[PDB]
Amino acid sequence: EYRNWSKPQCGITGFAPFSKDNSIRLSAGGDIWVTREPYVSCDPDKCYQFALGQGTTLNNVHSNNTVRDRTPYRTLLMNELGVPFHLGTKQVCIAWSSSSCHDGKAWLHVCITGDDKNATASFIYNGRLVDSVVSWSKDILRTQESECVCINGTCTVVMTDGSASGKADTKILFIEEGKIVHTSTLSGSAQHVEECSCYPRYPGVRCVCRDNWKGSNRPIVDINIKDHSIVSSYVCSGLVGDTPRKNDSSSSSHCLDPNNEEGGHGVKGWAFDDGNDVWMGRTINETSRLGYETFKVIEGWSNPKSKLQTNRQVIVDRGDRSGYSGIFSVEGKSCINRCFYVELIRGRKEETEVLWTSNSIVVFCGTSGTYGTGSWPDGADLNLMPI
Amino acid sequence: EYRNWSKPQCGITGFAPFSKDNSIRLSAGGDIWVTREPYVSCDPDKCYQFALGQGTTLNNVHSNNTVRDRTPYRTLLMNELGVPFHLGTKQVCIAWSSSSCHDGKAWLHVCITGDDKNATASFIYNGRLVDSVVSWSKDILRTQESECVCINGTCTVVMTDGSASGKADTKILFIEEGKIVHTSTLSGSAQHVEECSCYPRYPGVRCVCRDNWKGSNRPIVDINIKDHSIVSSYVCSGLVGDTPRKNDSSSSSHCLDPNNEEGGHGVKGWAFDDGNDVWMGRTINETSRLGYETFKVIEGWSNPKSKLQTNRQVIVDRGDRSGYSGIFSVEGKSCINRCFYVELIRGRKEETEVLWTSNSIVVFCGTSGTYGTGSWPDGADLNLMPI
Amino acid sequence: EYRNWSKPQCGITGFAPFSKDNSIRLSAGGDIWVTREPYVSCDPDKCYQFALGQGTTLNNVHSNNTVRDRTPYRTLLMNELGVPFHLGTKQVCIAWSSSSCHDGKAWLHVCITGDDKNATASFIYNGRLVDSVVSWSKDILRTQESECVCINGTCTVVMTDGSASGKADTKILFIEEGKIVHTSTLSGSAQHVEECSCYPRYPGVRCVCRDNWKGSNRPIVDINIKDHSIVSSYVCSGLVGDTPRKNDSSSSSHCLDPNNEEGGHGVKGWAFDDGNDVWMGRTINETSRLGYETFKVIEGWSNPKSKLQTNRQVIVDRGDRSGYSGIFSVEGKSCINRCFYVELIRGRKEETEVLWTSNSIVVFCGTSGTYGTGSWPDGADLNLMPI
Amino acid sequence: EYRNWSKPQCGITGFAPFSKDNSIRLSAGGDIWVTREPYVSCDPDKCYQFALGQGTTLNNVHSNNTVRDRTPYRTLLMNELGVPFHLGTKQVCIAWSSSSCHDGKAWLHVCITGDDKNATASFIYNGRLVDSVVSWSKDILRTQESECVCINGTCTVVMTDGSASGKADTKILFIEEGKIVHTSTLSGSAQHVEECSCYPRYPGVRCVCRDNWKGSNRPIVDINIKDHSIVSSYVCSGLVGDTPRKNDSSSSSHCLDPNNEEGGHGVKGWAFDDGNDVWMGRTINETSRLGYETFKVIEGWSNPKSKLQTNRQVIVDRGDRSGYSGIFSVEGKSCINRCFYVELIRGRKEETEVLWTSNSIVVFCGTSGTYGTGSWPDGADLNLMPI
Ligand SMILES: *[C@@H]1O[C@H](CO)[C@@H](O[C@@H]2O[C@H](CO)[C@@H](O[C@@H]3O[C@H](CO[C@H]4O[C@H](CO)[C@@H](O)[C@H](O[C@H]5O[C@H](CO)[C@@H](O)[C@H](O)[C@@H]5O)[C@@H]4O)[C@@H](O)[C@H](O[C@H]4O[C@H](CO)[C@@H](O)[C@H](O)[C@@H]4O[C@H]4O[C@H](CO)[C@@H](O)[C@H](O)[C@@H]4O)[C@@H]3O)[C@H](O)[C@H]2NC(C)=O)[C@H](O)[C@H]1NC(C)=O
Ligand SMILES: *[C@@H]1O[C@H](CO)[C@@H](O[C@@H]2O[C@H](CO)[C@@H](O[C@@H]3O[C@H](CO[C@H]4O[C@H](CO)[C@@H](O)[C@H](O[C@H]5O[C@H](CO)[C@@H](O)[C@H](O)[C@@H]5O)[C@@H]4O)[C@@H](O)[C@H](O[C@H]4O[C@H](CO)[C@@H](O)[C@H](O)[C@@H]4O[C@H]4O[C@H](CO)[C@@H](O)[C@H](O)[C@@H]4O)[C@@H]3O)[C@H](O)[C@H]2NC(C)=O)[C@H](O)[C@H]1NC(C)=O
Ligand SMILES: *[C@@H]1O[C@H](CO)[C@@H](O[C@@H]2O[C@H](CO)[C@@H](O[C@@H]3O[C@H](CO[C@H]4O[C@H](CO)[C@@H](O)[C@H](O[C@H]5O[C@H](CO)[C@@H](O)[C@H](O)[C@@H]5O)[C@@H]4O)[C@@H](O)[C@H](O[C@H]4O[C@H](CO)[C@@H](O)[C@H](O)[C@@H]4O[C@H]4O[C@H](CO)[C@@H](O)[C@H](O)[C@@H]4O)[C@@H]3O)[C@H](O)[C@H]2NC(C)=O)[C@H](O)[C@H]1NC(C)=O
Ligand SMILES: *[C@@H]1O[C@H](CO)[C@@H](O[C@@H]2O[C@H](CO)[C@@H](O[C@@H]3O[C@H](CO[C@H]4O[C@H](CO)[C@@H](O)[C@H](O[C@H]5O[C@H](CO)[C@@H](O)[C@H](O)[C@@H]5O)[C@@H]4O)[C@@H](O)[C@H](O[C@H]4O[C@H](CO)[C@@H](O)[C@H](O)[C@@H]4O[C@H]4O[C@H](CO)[C@@H](O)[C@H](O)[C@@H]4O)[C@@H]3O)[C@H](O)[C@H]2NC(C)=O)[C@H](O)[C@H]1NC(C)=O
Ligand SMILES: *[C@@H]1O[C@H](CO)[C@@H](O[C@@H]2O[C@H](CO)[C@@H](O)[C@H](O)[C@H]2NC(C)=O)[C@H](O)[C@H]1NC(C)=O
Ligand SMILES: *[C@@H]1O[C@H](CO)[C@@H](O[C@@H]2O[C@H](CO)[C@@H](O)[C@H](O)[C@H]2NC(C)=O)[C@H](O)[C@H]1NC(C)=O
Ligand SMILES: *[C@@H]1O[C@H](CO)[C@@H](O[C@@H]2O[C@H](CO)[C@@H](O)[C@H](O)[C@H]2NC(C)=O)[C@H](O)[C@H]1NC(C)=O
Ligand SMILES: *[C@@H]1O[C@H](CO)[C@@H](O[C@@H]2O[C@H](CO)[C@@H](O)[C@H](O)[C@H]2NC(C)=O)[C@H](O)[C@H]1NC(C)=O
Ligand SMILES: *[C@@H]1O[C@H](CO)[C@@H](O)[C@H](O)[C@H]1NC(C)=O
Ligand SMILES: *[C@@H]1O[C@H](CO)[C@@H](O)[C@H](O)[C@H]1NC(C)=O
Ligand SMILES: *[C@@H]1O[C@H](CO)[C@@H](O)[C@H](O)[C@H]1NC(C)=O
Ligand SMILES: [Ca+2]
Ligand SMILES: [Ca+2]
Ligand SMILES: [Ca+2]
Ligand SMILES: [Ca+2]
Repeated sequence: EYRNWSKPQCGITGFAPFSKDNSIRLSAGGDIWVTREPYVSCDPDKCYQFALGQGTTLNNVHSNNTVRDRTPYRTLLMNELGVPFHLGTKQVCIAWSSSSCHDGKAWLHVCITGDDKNATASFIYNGRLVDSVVSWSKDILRTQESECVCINGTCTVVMTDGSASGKADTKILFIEEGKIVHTSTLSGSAQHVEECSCYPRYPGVRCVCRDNWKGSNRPIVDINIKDHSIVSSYVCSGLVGDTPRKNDSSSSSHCLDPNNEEGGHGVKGWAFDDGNDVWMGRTINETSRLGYETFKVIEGWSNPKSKLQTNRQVIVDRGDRSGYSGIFSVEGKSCINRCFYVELIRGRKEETEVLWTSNSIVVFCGTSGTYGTGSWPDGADLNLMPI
Repeated sequence: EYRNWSKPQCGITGFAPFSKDNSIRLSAGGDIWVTREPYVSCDPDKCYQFALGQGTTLNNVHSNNTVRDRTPYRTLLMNELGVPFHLGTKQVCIAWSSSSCHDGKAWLHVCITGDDKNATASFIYNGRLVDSVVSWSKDILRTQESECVCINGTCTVVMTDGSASGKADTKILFIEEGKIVHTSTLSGSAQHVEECSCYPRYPGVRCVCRDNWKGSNRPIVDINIKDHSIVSSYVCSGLVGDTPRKNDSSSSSHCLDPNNEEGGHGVKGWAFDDGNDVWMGRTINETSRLGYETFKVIEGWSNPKSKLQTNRQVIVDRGDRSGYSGIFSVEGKSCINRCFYVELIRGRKEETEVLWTSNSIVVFCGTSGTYGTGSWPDGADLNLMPI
Repeated sequence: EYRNWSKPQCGITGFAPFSKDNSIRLSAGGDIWVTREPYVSCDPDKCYQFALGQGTTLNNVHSNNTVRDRTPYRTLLMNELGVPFHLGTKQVCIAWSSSSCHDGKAWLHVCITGDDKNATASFIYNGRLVDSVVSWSKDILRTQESECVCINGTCTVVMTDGSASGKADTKILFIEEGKIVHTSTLSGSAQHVEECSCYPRYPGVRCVCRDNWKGSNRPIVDINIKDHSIVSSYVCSGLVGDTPRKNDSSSSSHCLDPNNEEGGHGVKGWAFDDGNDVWMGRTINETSRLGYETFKVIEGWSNPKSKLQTNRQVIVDRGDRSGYSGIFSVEGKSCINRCFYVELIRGRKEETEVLWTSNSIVVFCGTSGTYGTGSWPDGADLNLMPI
Repeated sequence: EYRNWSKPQCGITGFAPFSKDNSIRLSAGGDIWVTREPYVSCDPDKCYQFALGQGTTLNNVHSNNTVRDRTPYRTLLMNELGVPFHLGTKQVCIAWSSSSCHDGKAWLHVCITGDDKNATASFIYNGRLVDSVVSWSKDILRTQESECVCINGTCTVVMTDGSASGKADTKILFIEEGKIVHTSTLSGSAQHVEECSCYPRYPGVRCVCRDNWKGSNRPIVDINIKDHSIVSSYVCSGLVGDTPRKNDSSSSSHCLDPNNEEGGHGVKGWAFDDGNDVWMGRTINETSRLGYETFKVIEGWSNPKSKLQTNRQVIVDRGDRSGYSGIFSVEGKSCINRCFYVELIRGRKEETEVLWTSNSIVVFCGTSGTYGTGSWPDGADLNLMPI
């Protein structure tokens, strides 16, 4: 019954289109939730889309000023992958920061809400609140904003608390059926860890996070489910996946330290290793969240100084808006597949023709077959949309 | 198969956020039922939200004059906890007063509708009408407006018939698979019992009710599911839970009689005992349904005169609107958890910029862990909402 | 697995409120189907509501001229009892005349559509067309517009083909798993048989129909499931149940023939026997479909002269609009319960304030307990409703 | 658990009405997806309707110029047959060309999206992306736009890549649990094959496709599942089924070569054999997609030159708009039934009073019983609908 993820990783030549919600285009006519920070997590049968709602729909007076990150009205929305967030969507918890797990038996939802300086993380398993923890650093308590990983019934979630531009207290929480059985402080050379994209790498869990303080390379967290040991490093690929960053010719990376190159900010992204190579996704624009591309870097997991990429796919065209991206793993007949979602942010603080901020999602899954090219942007025309 | 509730009560240090519907905020764009008197009740798998609809949506001509409590068009709406009352919501019965039960096998709905002087209580178990009873006092027959409790197949419901300002005929009905197998009149020191927040306290059921006549101290009712024996008293804490009430310094309780302190009105509320202590919720405002706080009174269940607060939590900010609150119990892996919901009333008779009266809910569940602070109001701005 | 209906009839002292959809009231804000001729049928777990949609919602340009009975766009809508016919409602077949069956294993739908003089009846069982029959009299082929009855896997449906103002070819069709295994021409003294309300009277099926030709007393069709025998008579009760009819002073019934009293025209209605007594429902208004009452006539199933009324209930107030009414049976724990629905027609012809014709439904179920009084009309204000 | 379709073909005397969508009529009030190229597939329990959405609803600013066939926002929508494509509809994949299969265990969705010259076909089985293939001719890679057929766990899909007017590369793909196990190049005497309407003809699969280059007669692809052999021919029927075509008096067929009679364009249609006879459907207009008729041709499957017709049914009236039509097979108790759908296109490039292009569907199933006449058009009044 419990998921162990003991199958090997599927061979990947690239990624094929999997799902698209068209949320903003459907919002022009119809009642669609205002969302941001989405992710995808699958039970053994089907996949689900999650998002942090803003307590309002897009064609709504309350969609004004929905660029704010933390409000009391934010809830975690949960639909089947493909079903857009309409008025029949279930909100499973109060959360302006979220992470969701299926251990093979039931869903685990990790939900953070409340005051910025005194925040509660609620742990809801099988529809019941099982445990809760208060912010330890008395700062903005935040979690992965993506799917977490359960192996043998033990789910791991990464939680950060403290300064976003300085030393912060990151904890790895071990949850069994909604109950916190252990809490390990982050160890290793990753100095700043935030919004980890975690995937099962049996016998443990590997997380690729964002360094929001001093690195454009992505921190790596390796979690051993049995021993509970934590080790930290950075993605060694010379092509860094964080935005902002330097250009490919000028960007540099380090196997153990942040590269100190346009690292003061960041975006949620993902990466996974295929032997010594790394499969990564990032925004095409080096400074803004415009476009999205995925590629494989040869020896990009074991060698800094490697800027040799291949199998590049354009997910979102460079002229179109992207946002958070994360990984999620789907068990196959014989192997574990790696899939990723891209959040397509539209609205305020970058497009001022509307008063709201919302997102769409495009989902791609790894394939061992062949694929073509294309681009799958949000596609809404905000000049004609209600304000 | 039949829920017994024989597990002990979970150790509670407070309550963690559980659910929020944002009903009024979603009403501004989208078709949402006009509801009042909500409550939460869970089958052994997931929790459900209930409310008494007004036969209309909010952006509707029929949402005017919806402050009225008893209309022929009121129905009991039932969704999964989290799903807002959209047009796909199932109205399970006709009722302007309702109570719902799950005994572990099927749902029991107690639904009261009809003429105020001659009302019918229909008992629907497993989707069928199994029994019905007429008013005995030929006055407004009313029930809990919250979850009832079923132990070993037998569900107990408190029903009141008579004046809200003088002796009323309160009966406890024992229902097995929808059939009324016993009816016992209320006996004990509580003289006005209405809208009882009942919870399982094995081997019995304990209800904390509203005295609309002479009390600010909430009445208590204890049912022996075995001897169909009913005992009545009041809550002993010197910090009373009813609204209106006196200051915290000037208030008193007797917990064998009403305190005769500003007791000429009331609001549905909850309290449960933790040894000699009492966990209780109330409005922060002593005169109006503004704000909501929960706290634990030291020896507040046994010592009239205890006013020692601890573990206070602000659920709704004092400036924000609250309403009915009630308790519901969720079975855990080793203990029984106590959770509560707060109805957030918005609209007429207190906010005259709209013509409708409706509510959202916020749900909190007892936690043995830690939590922070916050406030989770309705959040809808009625100045911009359709009138 | 197959339903036999072998239990006796539950002792009925009257009827208690069961369900109310508030369709027209919710139509003012929200997308609700335009329907007419509804009915209720239940599978061994839930009750479903059916209606003949007009291919449009109420707030729609196509709701104009929805007073037409037979259009190519009419489909049979099927929702759970309580869920209003919103946009997510499933239309199970094309039909402007319908009847639905659950034999304990799967749903049977008898759907009539096509030309008025060459109508086609489709038989859909378990989601599949199993059989089809053409109109045999080349006039409006019609069926019960209510639930049909299956015993031991054999469902029986009453179909009429011919004129509404004279003799018509009424046939009784025996259907097994969607397949017509036998077709019996109507036999007996009933001269015009239409829109039968059938209930299981084990070992057979009893149908109370309307005479649209020469009688205000309701015809009876007795169907033997074992022998496929058909027997026809009239409800003997001197208080006739059809509309139009004579006043209670001048009503007469023959118990074998139509009474020749305002018998032209009619409304779909219901009746069932309780020993020698009859439980029947009818419009309060003798000439119009205004109001609804249910009562019991003492010795009304055997004595053509009995006018002794008792146990009268007002379902819809005298000034409010009723419509079609029909019976459906629910298997209880020890007996078979009889329930009835009343269609609440609103709109064109009678109410010229709107351009559409639609309906709401109110459902009552038999009870052995006590009950009060009340009135549950449609309750929509058509002066403010969109036209 | 795997569907073998081993039962004989049902004796068919004609077709009976099964399902109607009314999508465009419901679009006037209510949020309904803009769709085109629909089809029907059934699992062992019930039937589902599929359509290629345009990423927008009809009463939407993005509904403008929805006449384009390939956009990044097009997705495959999936509801149960009878549920209109409302906002709760699940889009199961990104596709502007699609084909869907149920093999008895799980759904297989074949979805093509991306650039015109480098389109990607994604193979999604049981909710997971299993395989993927790129365009082989670097042109518009397209598939059946109807249900594919699975036998003994092996599903077969016909894929065309290349010129729409000229020789193109057609491949038959054998898919097992989402994985492409074999790929067969089209062989036989058919020169242009597109949008095949395939049905199980045990022990193989037979497809009736459209010749878009040189023929108004329809090509036939016979697929042997046992040994993956492909043979091709045309339909001998002197009454050809493609639109445009010549009139009945001047048409002809060869069933080894295209008839070279107004074969420059085409429409997706269906045919199946009844011994030596053929049941086919086509537009009543020989040059436009107006009306729809079905009939049987005596010796039409084995004799070019036959023009003898029987059992003609008008599905859509001659002056009403039709579109794509395809076949789907339903397993009965003892026989395999052949059913078909007709797409009712409304909107741009033929009706200029609206800016959108969308469709409704009507479904008919084969019957061994009797049936009447009728016409079941889309029925929306576009002069009154929003742009
Ligand atoms: C139909 O779809 C398929 C799949 O989507 C497309 O095929 C894919 O095409 C992409 C290129 O469009 C292949 O990407 C790989 O690109 C590597 C470099 O990427 C470039 O883009 C990034 C953008 O950020 C730039 O930074 C890079 O530029 C910098 O670095 C390069 C280094 O060379 C410098 O040249 C630049 O000046 C910049 O400084 C690039 O612009 C590329 O290196 C990679 O590798 C091929 O070439 C190397 C070296 O020559 C070979 O060693 C290697 O084996 C590859 O060549 C093989 O494969 C190709 C394709 O089969 C054959 O033609 C060769 O003969 C040889 O066998 C590669 O180009 C991606 O790999 C490829 N995917 C697949 C699955 O093949 C099709 O284009 C598309 N067709 C259409 C639209 O018509
Ligand atoms: C981050 O989150 C946590 C969790 O939410 C928060 O910690 C909680 O803080 C509240 C403070 O409200 C603690 O609640 C308890 O409040 C009791 C008094 O309630 C007061 O408010 C109501 C309305 O405002 C008034 O009616 C009462 O006033 C009456 O009585 C006071 C008496 O002082 C009079 O001043 C008034 O005039 C009225 O007559 C109160 O004002 C309070 O009594 C209770 O107990 C603490 O204080 C007493 C008395 O000194 C101590 O005996 C007792 O031990 C408690 O003090 C602490 O003791 C130890 C210290 O190590 C620890 O056990 C705790 O720290 C404990 O607080 C108490 O104040 C609630 O208990 C607490 N929840 C926890 C820790 O679980 C944090 O505030 C929040 N932080 C930030 C940064 O926002
Ligand atoms: C609280 O709710 C309960 C439950 O809903 C209500 O009680 C029910 O009340 C109704 C009406 O009072 C009872 O229905 C029966 O009505 C029969 C006549 O119906 C009348 O309405 C129809 C339509 O308008 C008219 O056509 C009739 O008029 C014609 O007939 C009468 C006589 O038949 C003529 O006088 C007229 O000129 C017309 O020709 C009526 O207006 C009624 O006959 C029936 O019988 C009771 O009364 C007769 C005469 O006394 C007795 O012989 C018979 O045995 C019945 O008496 C019973 O009831 C009393 C108490 O009710 C007991 O003490 C006796 O033991 C005996 O059981 C009856 O009136 C319906 O029966 C009743 N249901 C119950 C009790 O379950 C309450 O009224 C309501 N109270 C409120 C609103 O406060
Ligand atoms: C109630 O519903 C039922 C069922 O839906 C309807 O019955 C069906 O009616 C249709 C139409 O009559 C029957 O279809 C058959 O049509 C054949 C060809 O149809 C014609 O239309 C097409 C297109 O419009 C034309 O192409 C045809 O060819 C003509 O035009 C070309 C031009 O190039 C000329 O060259 C031709 O010469 C034609 O002029 C036709 O106009 C038709 O061939 C077929 O034939 C019957 O009659 C022939 C000759 O008389 C017999 O050989 C053959 O066996 C058929 O006879 C049987 O059926 C009739 C009718 O049932 C019986 O009377 C006979 O006893 C015998 O059983 C035929 O007409 C369709 O078969 C029929 N479906 C049934 C019965 O299941 C009812 O009409 C409808 N009733 C209403 C509206 O009241
Ligand atoms: C990456 O994105 C930024 C836009 O986000 C582009 O820079 C802008 O260029 C336009 C003119 O084309 C100016 O009006 C804006 O002020 C610029 N900056 C911003 C932050 O808006 C930039 O050209 C893009 N290209 C790359 C590859 O850096
Ligand atoms: C709480 O309520 C009591 C009783 O109403 C208040 O006591 C009154 O206080 C005022 C001003 O101090 C005096 O003039 C009155 O004589 C007091 N008695 C009465 C019966 O009114 C007390 O002030 C209130 N305190 C708070 C915390 O608001
Ligand atoms: C409890 O709530 C009432 C409102 O229901 C408060 O009364 C208001 O007080 C404010 C500020 O003093 C005035 O501006 C309003 O006009 C008052 N409203 C009315 C009519 O009462 C009351 O002050 C609150 N009490 C406490 C202790 O906060
Ligand atoms: C069917 O098609 C044929 C051929 O297209 C038509 O025959 C032509 O009719 C026109 C008059 O309209 C003549 O001028 C041509 O010479 C004819 N051509 C042939 C091939 O003879 C025929 O009229 C059409 N018939 C129907 C019933 O539409
Ligand atoms: C109550 O029911 C539970 C079912 O989980 C059972 O384990 C327990 O032993 C029962 N206790 C009593 C008092 O019957
Ligand atoms: C129903 O089935 C039983 C056998 O299961 C049989 O004895 C009985 O006669 C059947 N009833 C009818 C009415 O056909
Ligand atoms: C096809 O499936 C049915 C049901 O499983 C089975 O009875 C039949 O033998 C099968 N035929 C073949 C060819 O396997
Ligand atoms: Ca950074
Ligand atoms: Ca009181
Ligand atoms: Ca009549
Ligand atoms: Ca052609």
